Amino acid sequence: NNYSYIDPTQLPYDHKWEFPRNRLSFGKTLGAGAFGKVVEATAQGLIKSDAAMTVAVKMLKPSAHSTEREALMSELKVLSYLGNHENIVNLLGACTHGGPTLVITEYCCYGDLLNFLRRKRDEFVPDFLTLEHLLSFSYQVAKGMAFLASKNCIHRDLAARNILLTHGNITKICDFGLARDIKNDSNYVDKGNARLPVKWMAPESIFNSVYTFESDVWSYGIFLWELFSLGSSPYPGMPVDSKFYKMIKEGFRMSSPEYAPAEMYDIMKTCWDADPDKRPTFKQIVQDIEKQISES
Ligand SMILES: Cn1cc(-c2cc3c(N4CCN(c5ncc([C@@](C)(N)c6ccc(F)cc6)cn5)CC4)ncnn3c2)cn1
Repeated sequence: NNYSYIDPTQLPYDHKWEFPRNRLSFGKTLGAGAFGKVVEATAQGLIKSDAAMTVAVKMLKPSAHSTEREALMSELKVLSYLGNHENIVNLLGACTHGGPTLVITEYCCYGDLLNFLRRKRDEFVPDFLTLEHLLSFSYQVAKGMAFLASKNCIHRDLAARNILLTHGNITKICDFGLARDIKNDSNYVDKGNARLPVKWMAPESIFNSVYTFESDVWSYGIFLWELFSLGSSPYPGMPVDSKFYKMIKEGFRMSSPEYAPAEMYDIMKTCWDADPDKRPTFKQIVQDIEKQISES
């Protein structure tokens, strides 16, 4: 074993990220859960010494178990190893002393795509949301995940609620709390006992707790359905129950959403192949959508 995969979570925290927490002023809460929250904040002198900048800050509550603190640090280390990409919510800094650990990321001023699509739903036509916008969002998300996959990382919670929108109609993948580097094993088996995004999950993830590059692609197919339905909930009217799992196992798939081009529903159908090996890669999806964009 003289050659090994470098586990990014085993690498030392790089203090190049460190930022004084008293230069942050917290604002509105952007998301919250049992373990912690993400808040809007002003960062004084973060990039330029004399300028204030709006950021998002991720934090655990003081009651958070030791397991949660290490997990937030592991997320920080994954983001540090991944590096910058246009289509992810990038790491900007961290506060690792003087209080609870804070992870400072880019702030996306339009919020999550799911809520955005639901707002623009009434005024959509194929500042009006158009089909060109939807194709762009599909392309940008595929580019972001191709980047993640090229770094041997899986996200494991891809969904329109975890895609954010910023200036210039740029979409960024967010929430890397469950992202894993799967270099060594080519998959990840989840040993946890958390609430899971069942309607976005590949059947092998539901039934065998197996997560792979191919299960991220399944979720991307679901995301496309959210996108071209302008934010409808997946499997409308179907609760998550015995019948849901049975139908998924037997091959039931959502039909084409109202505004999806035939070539985009073709992508979703392949993303939802019961055989993971028959699903496209994100690199293939990027190329496919690139062709569709250039044909207007
Ligand atoms: C109305 N509006 C909204 C935005 C907006 C929203 C974000 C954003 N997000 C916020 C949501 N997210 C998020 N919420 C909760 C968790 C937790 C609960 N699971 C969690 C928290 C801390 C922790 F230690 C462990 C888990 C995780 N993540 C992140 C993405 N990031 C950037 N800009 N931005 C801009 C803009 N207008």
